[PDB]
Amino acid sequence: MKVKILVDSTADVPFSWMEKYDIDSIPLYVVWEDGRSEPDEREPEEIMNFYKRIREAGSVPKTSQPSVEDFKKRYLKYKEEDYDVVLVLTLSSKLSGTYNSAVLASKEVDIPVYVVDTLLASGAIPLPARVAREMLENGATIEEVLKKLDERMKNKDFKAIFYVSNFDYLVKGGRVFVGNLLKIRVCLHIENGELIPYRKVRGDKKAIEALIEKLREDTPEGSKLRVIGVHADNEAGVVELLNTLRKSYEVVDEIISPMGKVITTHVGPGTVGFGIEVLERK
Ligand SMILES: CCCCCCCCCCCCCCCC(=O)O
Repeated sequence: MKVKILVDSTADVPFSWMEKYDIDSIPLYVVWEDGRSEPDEREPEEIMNFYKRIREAGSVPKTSQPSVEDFKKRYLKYKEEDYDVVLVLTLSSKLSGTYNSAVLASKEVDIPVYVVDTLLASGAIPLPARVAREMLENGATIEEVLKKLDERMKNKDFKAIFYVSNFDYLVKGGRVFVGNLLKIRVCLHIENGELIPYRKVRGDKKAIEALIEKLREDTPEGSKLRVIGVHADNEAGVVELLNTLRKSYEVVDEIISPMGKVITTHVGPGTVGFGIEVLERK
């Protein structure tokens, strides 16, 4: 039994994991005020170009999910490449119709497609994808994978925690009060598939502390973690966050992933966060 794993571009999947865990990325779309559209392709150069253009732009674009057809075409491509099963992990059904499209597309094809509503977004989504791969590489059934993801998600073993410096992007995006102050950072997490601002602080150092204190609300210091650090063109930022994370957690694996066009569009450049997988709570 051979299984393809598909995430959407809002998963901000690390480049190397695509080949390494056989995970593909399906683009969502970015639509600028003038009617120009671009896809969110997981390619380092394209993501970099976009960073340059959005820092510069006169406007902030909007985003749309992939169509049912975009999903159908991928599913069928996997079929003709002799996969037996497609496993799809999408961002929260509460943030996007991506899950809806993916599910509708599954009804128009022969090949069994299992669609999982992760109730997450960005660097948290690949964490359950990796785990699905590892347990398929150890002989598990699809049924066994889906049951385990559900248990772990319901234990809140996958978390998404981040800060932005300019809240207006999220507000324009529609998925989330906070006003304006010099050096403000707004801290958010995802809880039950929704975006929740939980703290306003000033400057990176306090913001970093706030993210880690939120994690600490249900995961004691010294727990075993795996982590994807995410950033919208702010490498130094995510690097400090990860360093600070190590002072109080056993990080058994980490990698950095730049946030794609869609996530960036909503969070704004400068953003820093992490997707966290708890392996073992102390
Ligand atoms: C892992 C930590 C970082 C988490 C960042 C999550 C930011 C989510 C922002 C909302 C994204 C909305 C995407 C909508 C896509 C669509 O148009 O259907």
